[PDB]
Amino acid sequence: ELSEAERKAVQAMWARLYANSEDVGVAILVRFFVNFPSAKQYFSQFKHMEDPLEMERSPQLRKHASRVMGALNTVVENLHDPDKVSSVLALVGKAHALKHKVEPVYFKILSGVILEVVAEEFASDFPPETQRAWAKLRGLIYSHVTAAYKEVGW
Ligand code: HEM
Repeated sequence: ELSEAERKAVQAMWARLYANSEDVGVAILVRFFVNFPSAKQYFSQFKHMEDPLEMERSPQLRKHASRVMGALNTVVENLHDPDKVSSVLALVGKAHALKHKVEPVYFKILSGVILEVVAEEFASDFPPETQRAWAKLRGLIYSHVTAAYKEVGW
C-alpha cells in the first residue's frame, strides 16, 4: 500500500489532473490510441479511426475517457480505505477481462501513456517523491487488475 506521504503525494497530484478531468482523460486516450493503434480494436465507433482530432471529438472515446478518469478518481480519493480500492479494481479488472475481452497488457501500456502525459502536463509539480508514489499507484493498479484476470481463468 501507499504510505501516508505517498498517498498525500498522489492525491495532491491527482487533484490538479482532475480540475480538468475531461480534457486530461481525453488527451491521455488520444495519445494511447495514436501510439498504440491496436488498442482501438475494442472500440466500435473508432477501430479504424486515425485522425487524432476526430478521436478528440469522438463521443465513445470521450465517454471511455470519462469512465477511466472516474474509476481512477474513486481509487485515488479512497486510497486510505484499501478494501474500496480492491473493490473498484476487481470490478474493472473482471469487466475488462470478460465483457470487453481486452488483453491485460493494454493496462500496462495505458499506464505508461498516463505517466508520459502527467510528466508533460504537470512537470513543475512532479518531484521524485511524487514520481515514486505515482509509480506505486501504477503497480497497485496493474497487480489488482492482473489478479482479477487470473481469477476468472483468462
Ligand atoms: C485504468 C484503466 C481503465 C479503466 C479504469 C477503465 C474503465 C472503464 C469503465 C469504468 C468502463 C465502463 C464499464 C464497463 O463497461 O466496463 C469501461 C468501458 C470500456 N473499456 Fe475500459 N478502462 C480502462 C482501460 C481500458 C483499456 C486499456 C481498454 C482497451 C484497450 C479498455 C476498453 C474498454 C471498452 C472496449 C469499454 C466498453 C466501452 C463502450 O461501452 O463503448 N479499457 N472502461
